[PDB]
Amino acid sequence: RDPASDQMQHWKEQRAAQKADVLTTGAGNPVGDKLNVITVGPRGPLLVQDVVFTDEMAHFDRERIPERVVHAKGAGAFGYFEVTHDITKYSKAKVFEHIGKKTPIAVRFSTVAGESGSADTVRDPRGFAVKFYTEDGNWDLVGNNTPIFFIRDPILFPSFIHSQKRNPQTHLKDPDMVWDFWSLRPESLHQVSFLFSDRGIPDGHRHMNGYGSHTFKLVNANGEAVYCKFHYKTDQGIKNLSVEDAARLSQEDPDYGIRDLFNAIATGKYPSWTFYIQVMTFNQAETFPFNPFDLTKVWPHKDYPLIPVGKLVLNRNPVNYFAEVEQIAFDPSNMPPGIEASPDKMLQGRLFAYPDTHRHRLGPNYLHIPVNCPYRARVANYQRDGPMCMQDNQGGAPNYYPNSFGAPEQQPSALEHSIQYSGEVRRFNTANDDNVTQVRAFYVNVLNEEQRKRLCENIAGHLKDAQIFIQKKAVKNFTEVHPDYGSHIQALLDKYN
Amino acid sequence: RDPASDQMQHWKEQRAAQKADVLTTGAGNPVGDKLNVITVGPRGPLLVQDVVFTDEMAHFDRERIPERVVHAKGAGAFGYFEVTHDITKYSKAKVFEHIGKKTPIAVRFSTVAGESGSADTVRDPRGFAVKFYTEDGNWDLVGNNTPIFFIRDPILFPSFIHSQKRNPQTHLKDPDMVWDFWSLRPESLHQVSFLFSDRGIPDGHRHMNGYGSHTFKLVNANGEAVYCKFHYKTDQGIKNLSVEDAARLSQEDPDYGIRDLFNAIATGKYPSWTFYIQVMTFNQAETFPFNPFDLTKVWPHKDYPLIPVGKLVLNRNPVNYFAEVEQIAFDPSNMPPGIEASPDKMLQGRLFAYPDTHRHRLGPNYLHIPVNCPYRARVANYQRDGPMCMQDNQGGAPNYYPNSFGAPEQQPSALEHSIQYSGEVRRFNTANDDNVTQVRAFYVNVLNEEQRKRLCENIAGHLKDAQIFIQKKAVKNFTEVHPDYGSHIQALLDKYN
Amino acid sequence: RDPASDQMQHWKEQRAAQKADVLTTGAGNPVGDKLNVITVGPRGPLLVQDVVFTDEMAHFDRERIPERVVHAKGAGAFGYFEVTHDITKYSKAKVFEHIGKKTPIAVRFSTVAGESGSADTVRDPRGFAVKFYTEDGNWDLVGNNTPIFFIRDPILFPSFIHSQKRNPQTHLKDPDMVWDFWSLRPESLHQVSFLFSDRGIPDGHRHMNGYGSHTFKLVNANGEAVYCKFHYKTDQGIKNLSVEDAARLSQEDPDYGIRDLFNAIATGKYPSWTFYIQVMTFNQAETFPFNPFDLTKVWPHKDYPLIPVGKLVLNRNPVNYFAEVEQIAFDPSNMPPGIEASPDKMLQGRLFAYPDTHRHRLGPNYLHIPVNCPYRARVANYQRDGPMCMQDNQGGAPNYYPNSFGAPEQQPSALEHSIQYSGEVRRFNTANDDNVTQVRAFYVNVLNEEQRKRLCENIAGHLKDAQIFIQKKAVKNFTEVHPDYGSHIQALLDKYN
Amino acid sequence: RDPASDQMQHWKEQRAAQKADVLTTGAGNPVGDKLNVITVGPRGPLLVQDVVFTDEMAHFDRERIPERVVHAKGAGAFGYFEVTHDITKYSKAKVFEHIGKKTPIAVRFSTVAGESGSADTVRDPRGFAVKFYTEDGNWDLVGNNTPIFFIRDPILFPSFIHSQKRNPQTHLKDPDMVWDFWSLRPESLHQVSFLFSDRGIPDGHRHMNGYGSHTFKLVNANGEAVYCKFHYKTDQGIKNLSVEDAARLSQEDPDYGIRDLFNAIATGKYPSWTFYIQVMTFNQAETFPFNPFDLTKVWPHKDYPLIPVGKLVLNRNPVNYFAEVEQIAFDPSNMPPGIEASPDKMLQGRLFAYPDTHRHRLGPNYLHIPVNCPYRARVANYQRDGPMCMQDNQGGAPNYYPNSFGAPEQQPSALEHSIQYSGEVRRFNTANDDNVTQVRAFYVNVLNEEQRKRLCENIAGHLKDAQIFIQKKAVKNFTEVHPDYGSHIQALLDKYN
Ligand SMILES: NC(=O)C1=CN([C@@H]2O[C@H](COP(=O)(O)OP(=O)(O)OC[C@H]3O[C@@H](n4cnc5c(N)ncnc54)[C@H](OP(=O)(O)O)[C@@H]3O)[C@@H](O)[C@H]2O)C=CC1
Repeated sequence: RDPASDQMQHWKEQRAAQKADVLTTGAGNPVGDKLNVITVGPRGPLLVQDVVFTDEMAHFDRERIPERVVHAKGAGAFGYFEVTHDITKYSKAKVFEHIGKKTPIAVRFSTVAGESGSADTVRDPRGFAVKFYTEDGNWDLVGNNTPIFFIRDPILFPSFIHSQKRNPQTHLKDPDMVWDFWSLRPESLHQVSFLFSDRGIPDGHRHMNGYGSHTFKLVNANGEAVYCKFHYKTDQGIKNLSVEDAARLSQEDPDYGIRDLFNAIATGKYPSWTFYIQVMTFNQAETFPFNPFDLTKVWPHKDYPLIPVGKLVLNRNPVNYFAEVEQIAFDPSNMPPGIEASPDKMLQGRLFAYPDTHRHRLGPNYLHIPVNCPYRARVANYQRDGPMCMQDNQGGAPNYYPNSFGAPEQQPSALEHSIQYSGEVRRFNTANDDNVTQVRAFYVNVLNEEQRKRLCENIAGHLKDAQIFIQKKAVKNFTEVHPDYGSHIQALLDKYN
Repeated sequence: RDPASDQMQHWKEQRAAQKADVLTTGAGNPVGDKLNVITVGPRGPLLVQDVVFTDEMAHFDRERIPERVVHAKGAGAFGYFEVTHDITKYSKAKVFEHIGKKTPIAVRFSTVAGESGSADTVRDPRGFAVKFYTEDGNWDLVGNNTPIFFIRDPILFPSFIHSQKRNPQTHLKDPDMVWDFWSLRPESLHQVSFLFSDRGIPDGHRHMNGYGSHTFKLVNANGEAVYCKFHYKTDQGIKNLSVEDAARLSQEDPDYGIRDLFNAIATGKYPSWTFYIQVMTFNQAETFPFNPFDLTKVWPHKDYPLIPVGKLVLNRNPVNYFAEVEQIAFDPSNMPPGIEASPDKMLQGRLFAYPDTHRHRLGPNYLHIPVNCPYRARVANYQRDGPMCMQDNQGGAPNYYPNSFGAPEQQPSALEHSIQYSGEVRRFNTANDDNVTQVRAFYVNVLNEEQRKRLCENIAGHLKDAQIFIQKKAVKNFTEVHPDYGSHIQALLDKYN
Repeated sequence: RDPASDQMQHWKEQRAAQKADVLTTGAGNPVGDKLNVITVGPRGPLLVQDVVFTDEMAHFDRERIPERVVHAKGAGAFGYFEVTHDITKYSKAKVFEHIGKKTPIAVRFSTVAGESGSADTVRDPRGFAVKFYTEDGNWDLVGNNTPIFFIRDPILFPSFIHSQKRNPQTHLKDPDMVWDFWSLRPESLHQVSFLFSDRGIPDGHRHMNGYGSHTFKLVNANGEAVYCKFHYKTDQGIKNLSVEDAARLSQEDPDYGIRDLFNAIATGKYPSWTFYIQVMTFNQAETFPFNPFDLTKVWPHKDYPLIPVGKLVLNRNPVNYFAEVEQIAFDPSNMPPGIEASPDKMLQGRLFAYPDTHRHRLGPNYLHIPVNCPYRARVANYQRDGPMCMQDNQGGAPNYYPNSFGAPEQQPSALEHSIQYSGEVRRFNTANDDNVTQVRAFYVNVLNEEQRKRLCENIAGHLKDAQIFIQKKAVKNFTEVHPDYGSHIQALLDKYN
Repeated sequence: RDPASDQMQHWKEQRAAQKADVLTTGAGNPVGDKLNVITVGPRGPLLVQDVVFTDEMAHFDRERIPERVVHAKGAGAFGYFEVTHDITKYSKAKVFEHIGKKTPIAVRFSTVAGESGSADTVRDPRGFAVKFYTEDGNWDLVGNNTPIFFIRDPILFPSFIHSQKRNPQTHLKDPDMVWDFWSLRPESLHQVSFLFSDRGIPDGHRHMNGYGSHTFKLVNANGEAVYCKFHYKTDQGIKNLSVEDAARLSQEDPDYGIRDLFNAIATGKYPSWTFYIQVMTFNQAETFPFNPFDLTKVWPHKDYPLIPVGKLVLNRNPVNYFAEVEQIAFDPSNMPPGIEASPDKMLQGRLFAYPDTHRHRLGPNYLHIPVNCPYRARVANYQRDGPMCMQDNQGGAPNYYPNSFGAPEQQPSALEHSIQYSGEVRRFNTANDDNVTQVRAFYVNVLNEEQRKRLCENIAGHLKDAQIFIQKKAVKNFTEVHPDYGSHIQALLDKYN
């Protein structure tokens, strides 16, 4: 049988020739029995003085923690990232120090929509989270499997998710809400084209690219800075499932992703991604036609060639799923000195948003869990006593700054980068930004005829459930994209209507 | 379209001719805009003084609460229970006071295994929770769709669930663990026969019976007591899905149950259950062949006729799903004066187990949520300040008992019932109890030939994934049940092997 | 006896001629007894089936919620705020709409240092929190009893509190940490003069002024804006305790504040504060000598006359202490359209800081507690399901924005005010700002000789416990203030040394 | 200066000749500065992209955990317990295995009434918690400084505490509630005599005895059992403060206990307690005049001589207060094989009560904190994933019992002890038990005349604040004790009245 099917047997194979341990309570008390409760005779009530039953049950009651607000489903792995090119001219970060550096990494694949226990094979953006344990602490690159996103305003992310998830009264999936929100916000027409294309349903998790999709800013040792995007493309080649094959797999194995990834890791065919960077200088950022920090826009390849940096390989399965996938925390705020944030609105939103949900779900001291703890660095600061602190709490060191008792002092070299902006502070409306150029280029340059047919078929198949006027608004936006696009969509609609 | 598909439209239909309200923050502050964040110019970073974005995001982060440890999936409804017979000779409870009493009820259907978001149509015991708002507070009847259960010892319930759920390392469903636990505990051979029979997959939720399955004890006004079981059978007739139809529906609509129940409630075809009681006197309990409080045994119909009491009808959908299904709490401990607990070990376990998980998941003051609050009675006790108390905290009344300031005093009439037991207090082993008689009667009396064929087919189809020696132990237990049973199972096994 | 001593008797006096209620469980089940547990005979163990004991104990275990990080001790009251002057030329807020408006208010007095249960009469800044239930939601004015504060940088507030509180290893109060932090940050020399003056220990809570101390910004109906400060001064006259009287009261009645305030409210002598505003125009803000938004600076009275607005009166005691003082939440972010935040760094910090601790301590839905709920307005937004939501969750309304189902839409009139700033975005150092002018004016103009003697005595009495070199640095800062000041401090020091 | 005054200096003395560390964020990111926030120019608002401020503030907000429901104030120490006599004839426990065994121990002193931050020197029972890290897991002996307690029924403990704590409406201490509850429950007259005697206020914490006060049961290797009580008496001699000295110290140093204990531990005068056992055989338990398991009764010394076992010495201060005193959990349920619970009602209540509050306050996985973790044993069981699990979660081992993959199996030798009880299961009333004999013996045998005078003075001084009829009921109970007692109390009363 497959490794995922012969897991516990392998455990018995590894733990041969050693005697089985003694079943004890949480507090090391060895127990008499765990196959019967204390009673008053054979047909009598229970006694409170049966402590083992009470302890076991009271710990069993609290086995669940709040699922993530988004990307609930998940499959994780561990590996090491390796450098192959010099980019020290761009960054000071110890992750790009020299050639031949092994940095431990954790990775997690997720589905933005599906809750804990849904069928994985569904038309939804896949999430690709990477965490590097750099010598200067952690770095979290939280990417999507698409180079863009539905919206460009952070204040709309809650509503968006509310539309993508179940109904408030019926508690069902409703295409009505999804298509209403999509038609009202035209800035999404691009991402929709990506979502309903052939690359919408990837082959498990080893056959899909991953994109940073955020305009980061690198600073060199000299203090100069350039804007950049991170990419990483698969070495196993892009592979995607037909709608019928995904439909069959959603019934056969609802968790095909986790099974495939685990079988591949236990088999020895180590999956690998190649790491690329797009670089842009400040003058180019000033002379770019669109807004160079808009999340819905991409950078054309011709004007911005890719630059190889390194590769990712995953060579370890999680010893336990819960402690290494359910309890892992990715903060886009964890950026080492050498990688800064930009004026990109969505990145600014995420910097504040992520740690709050991490404190709610895991616990106020989530940074002390061994999967999150930065063991390749040293933690020393003026954070103190919180709920469930598993460390020594840094002993009796002074806990106020500044002081005069030789306490930890700031590093003057890790200062941030400064750049001047001009204009009033107010609310700017961005609903008037371009939405039709890049999607048109994607339509008439990237796709062939058969893939256009499949795309229109998928969109019509998912859109046939909406109301009449939402359908009219959607097809109006699509004919705004291109006449052929809208005409095909509308034709298949009246075929379904 | 169907009501579940035309929900929000109906809302717009109900709220016609009234102007749309003003979008405000949590604290009633009317907002300027919710379509853009404060920036420093058009391409500048965000400001902290954008309070609305911070508030919205920080509330969006905490939208998830820990899912139930079991029975995560759910569909709820509201109705009223109505009496049609006099059982005042048996109970003092105000729910059975007289003929013509309308008691408000909440009901919830669930699946013991499937987490939040799985396909509903699966071979697993369905849970049937009812809550009566009796004039003397709440009463929670937490039943199964089968008259029995897998085990008879409460200390084994955690392990059982751990076997029924995902693997700890691979995080997949493993038939290995399930069948190992089932073969090691022969007391389950009965329930398995129920689970893998034709009634294992019911038709939505309106086509399945519900059973209390616990030996309760009723006490009259005179103080005399009799043991009893509660039943309630559907008026729409038993209906079940073929394995192929359930397989297709698990892909088409993963939430067929909620959809069907909601469409039926909104259509007007009010589903109804008939309420029956089995009664037994103390002498009968002393002269019963098996243990009359064993959870794996049933009471033969001939010796114990059914007694009609009333009917349940569901005539209201939840106004909001989360506040009326996600936040409802059923405690088998909430039993009004007139319905007592018995020496049944599993009922004793549940009495302590349920409130603990309810305090963990919802909150220490979960009894103040309008869906749980006993509005048909008066709450007055010496419970005080806790986290998030939404009530007046009963004002400045004395908070200690006893006192001399005319505070709430105990009701001397609601005393419990007392009965003497003989024998030492110790651990009794119950693994030597009968496991083969009732299952044999179920096999050779209840079933026809075709249903036997289907049962053996289903068991073999689910068991073909286990190891060799677990298969040998399972077929050994089955041949212990009956030779034909085991022979058919083994034949289909070597066909699959 | 005094009302605070004859509280519960009065309850018995109010509830005369009505029969005592029935003691019930949380779920309305009337109980048999609450003076003995179920046992197996007279000298036997307990039974689990004693549900009432389990429920009572399990609710008693969770009676504590995390105390506030600061201002733990507290005494609260309720009243109404009344207007007496027209300031509509300055603000649009419905709280200053016209003359003769009654706005319900809640107020709370606290001590920044002392934990829950310490002696109130101590040398520490007193906190004065007011909450108006304006027709456009809540407004929280969270003031101090001094017009200034120790620091001017928000990032230093944690360290500051850590110094003011107990030692990490010994868990005692240490003057060493306090005086080290004070000497290292000279910007505090002003507030210290206020803290160790005669007005440091007020007479209970009805004999102290209260100051907004934050530079707010008002906007009129025309859209023009002016900077302002809020003041409110007592009508009972400033009264302060001698160090010996406060020392005696700290032993006699550790809670003198709560007792005095409650006795005064129950006696009928309704305490009252007069509400004043300081106003400044943008040109004045540009031509001000110091930084007009510095928290350590005041505005000289001569150049900025006070403007009366209204008065506060407290005419109601809390019906229950816990539900009306322990569970009240003041957010400086709750500012109605008409009162904006300024570039004041500390106000910006507080806007983000307060709601986070409020979500941690109370609960994610703390805005649903009747003491915090804005009942004088209407809540309608796209916030949804959270832990322990006591409301109807706004029923089955659409939960995404924008939509096309006549949902709540933004109010275009409540837009914020915009003003341009020039200069790079970076870290500015403020440790070089003036610290000696206003403190010198306070010393040689405000105080007489005897009060100077008392101030120097108090500072020396509290400073005699520090190390030698911390003493040298403190007296160096004081001689930087003025030679006589430092010389007196040093003289009394060598007297104590 | 004293060690408690020269703590942090000593740290600087220990960390001489090493360079100060680098101040980093929780996630190892070294920081630029912590003395100023990011602004838009010198007088501009803050930016969200200042991550360090957000992280620091959000962690500072959650620095508080719910204080214990009782015994909030505390002072802790660490040491080792050493055996000096053979009691293997009585117990099998590895703590009493042989002579010369060093078992690590943690100890904590507390005050049952005073909240976190009150003056320690007050008339209230002191709590003495000891935790042994035995080779077979932890053992928690949670004793009082008196051999008795106020009540004998667990269901009354909440009400009792509610009376001892602050008023619900006024939030003050009220002698009315305390004396009403004491007069209504005469079973307390004994403990009151102990509480208001000279030994009510001990000299710090090194000058008071400690008593198990619970009737435990020991079982030998042979399986025979005997009832027992644990005692431990100080080697520094009983020392107590006069009411005037305690009054002065409550103003001078509110935390005299922690200061004294820490100074003594850092000075080298290692405090020591001598460990004694009272033993009783089953026949003696059957022929005892009173109820031998009543919490309000003691065992006369003459009939039951003390048996020395070992001594406790404290030779280590807590490295950090919070992680070693605020986060320590004592469960009277943690009893190694060899020390059992008895039919004592209060011990049965505590066995269930303690772990629930421990799960609420600390966290569902509180047994993983290094101060609570049983490092002298091995934990291996079927408890799994919970909130904030800091361990490896025992890797991919099977998580269900029983199984067939060589998993941890129960220890058949650690079985519990069984004994038969006779009589019905019901509610027995114990308010008719003797309350006057032992208190009379304590009065006329243990005390001299001067101590009687002091006792009556203290009781009158605390009782002068109650109502008239509560005073009459109290003096009636006291004259029930003895005529002279009541007459003295009443005389001093009319002197105060
Ligand atoms: N309360 C009880 O005692 C129950 C007993 N049984 C079975 O009846 C056996 C003999 O007791 P007896 O008094 O003769 O019961 P009866 O034969 O008198 O009554 C038959 C019962 O079996 C139910 N039943 C029939 N087919 C199925 C099925 N495929 N899945 C689930 N339930 C089914 C019937 O439901 P329906 O009412 O729709 O006919 C009915 O309740 C027992 O061994 C037990 O297995 C089953 C359920 C309840």
